[PDB]
Amino acid sequence: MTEYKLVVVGAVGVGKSALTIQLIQNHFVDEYDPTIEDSYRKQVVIDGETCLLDILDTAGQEEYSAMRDQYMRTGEGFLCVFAINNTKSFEDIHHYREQIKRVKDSEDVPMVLVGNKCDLPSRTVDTKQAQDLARSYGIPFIETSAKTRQGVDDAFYTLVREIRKHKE
Ligand SMILES: Nc1nc2c(ncn2[C@@H]2O[C@H](COP(=O)(O)OP(=O)(O)O)[C@@H](O)[C@H]2O)c(=O)[nH]1
Ligand SMILES: [Mg+2]
Repeated sequence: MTEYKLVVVGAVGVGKSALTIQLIQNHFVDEYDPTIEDSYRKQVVIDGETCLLDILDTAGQEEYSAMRDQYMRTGEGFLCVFAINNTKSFEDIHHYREQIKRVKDSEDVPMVLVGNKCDLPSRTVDTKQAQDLARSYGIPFIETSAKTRQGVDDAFYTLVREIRKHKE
């Protein structure tokens, strides 16, 4: 069976953990310690293909984790998450993409730009802004809400589709 190794990155508070838990466990977590980094696995069917997802929910801590290092080394695609009501988190995206490029020594890493918390009306990062930054990176942009579970499977599945392209 096919496995896809995914890594979720972005500034604190954007909803990395909430997005991963909605994907895995199908509920919206009210709070999840911002410092906790763990990996999650699930068997899913994407486009009729039964597969295993293996996901790292990063937390940007300093202590050595071999696991973290192994996911950055062998991880096949990356979700780069900002929140649509947090301009600073959008300004921070580029730093994360650049880290990822350096780990892979490649400009061509499967990636999706995720604009989360789209349930919220106070949107300071507009669709066009995000769509334009993604077009500059040559990656997809997907709007999500871990709260309403809007776009959640689309974001992760899209990243799998980007991995399938790279593999060919
Ligand atoms: N309104 C709303 N709140 C969210 C959404 N995603 C996460 N949050 C909340 O924002 C806070 C930070 O989320 P978290 O997943 O801990 O972010 P992380 O630091 O990126 O892991 C939590 O209290 C979440 O419940 C969402 O899509 N909409
Ligand atoms: Mg978290």
